[PDB]
Amino acid sequence: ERFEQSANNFYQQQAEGHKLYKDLKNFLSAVKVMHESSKRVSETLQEIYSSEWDGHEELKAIVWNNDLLWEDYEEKLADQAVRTMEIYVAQFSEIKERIAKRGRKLVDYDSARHHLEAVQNAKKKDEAKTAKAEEEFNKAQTVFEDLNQELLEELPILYNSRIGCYVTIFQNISNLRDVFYREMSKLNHNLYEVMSKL
Amino acid sequence: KDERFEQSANNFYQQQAEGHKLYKDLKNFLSAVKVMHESSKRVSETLQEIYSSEWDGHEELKAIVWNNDLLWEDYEEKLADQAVRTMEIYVAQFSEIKERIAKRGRKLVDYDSARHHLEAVQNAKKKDEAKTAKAEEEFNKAQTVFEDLNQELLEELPILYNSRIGCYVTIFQNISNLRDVFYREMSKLNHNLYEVMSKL
Repeated sequence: ERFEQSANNFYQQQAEGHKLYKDLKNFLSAVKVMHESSKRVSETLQEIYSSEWDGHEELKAIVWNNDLLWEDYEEKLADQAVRTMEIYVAQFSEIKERIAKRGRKLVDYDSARHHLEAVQNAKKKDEAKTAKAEEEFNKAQTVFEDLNQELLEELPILYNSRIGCYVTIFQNISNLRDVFYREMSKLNHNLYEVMSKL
Repeated sequence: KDERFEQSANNFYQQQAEGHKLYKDLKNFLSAVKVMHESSKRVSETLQEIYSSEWDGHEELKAIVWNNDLLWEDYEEKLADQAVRTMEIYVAQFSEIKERIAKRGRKLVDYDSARHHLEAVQNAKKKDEAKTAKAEEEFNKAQTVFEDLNQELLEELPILYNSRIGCYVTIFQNISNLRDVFYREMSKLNHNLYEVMSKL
């Protein structure tokens, strides 16, 4: 009951992180498509503009700086948004497995329970294998107490981390975009001036 | 003669291939804007879903996402009219031109055959005919028909060739002007977003 709804918490958390991660991944790669299409255009432009015409050199530098700006914007997005999501969502495969192993080690603890009520149900009916049962149950309890006690504190910590990570991620994007726009703005002006000189 | 023509025809073929290509990269560019638009919309919808109406900034976020969407849209409509359809009006002039040049090639074939079939008829091999004013009337007509047309094009092609410069200026100044507002509006929204997320 307490778990099943907490695990329930963790799954909605997983599905949500996974939808976000996917959306970010799509965005990155729309940035690459936007980059690509801008590179093609400035090359056609670089071609249709004669090397004799004034500003042909400044045109060369715009095409170049356009590119270094897309590349840099793309790279930083990949680190600061996509990779950060990947670090974040990796936590979910580890936990899915930790919950798989907690489902087992409690089946063991319960059978080493089942087995020690039927080795000790024997006052003088028991032989040698009596402390071997008590040692077993104790190893099955310590195994499950660690995994469950450590799992019981870890899930909610992880659930509560979700907002901080979304916040870090979206400020990182805004910072990158802020700079990218400002820089692109300068080049946009330079582009107009070069053209105005034909 | 058909050699100022050749250079003018060269020039035109460069211009036409240029316009076709720029036209394509401009259309492609607009696709990619739409792809960005889309991808951003999908990002902001997941963010809206995550963002609780029980939270401060929720309404402002609903406006960011909203205006964000009107910007992309406006920008797309305007790139369409000012860059893509501006090129469409421009490259479209190339149909008439290409059909007039293909037509001027036929008429120079009308010329070249006339020159041949006048020269057999006429040439002192003792079978002259009192009335081949008829090979004269035709092959007079062939040359005046081809020379006029050849002439027309020698006037049109440079006028049109040279106009490529204004088109390119126009189109890139349009885009540049458009980008200027778009970056500035996008910046504001990008800040609001930064602020709206830093309250969480």
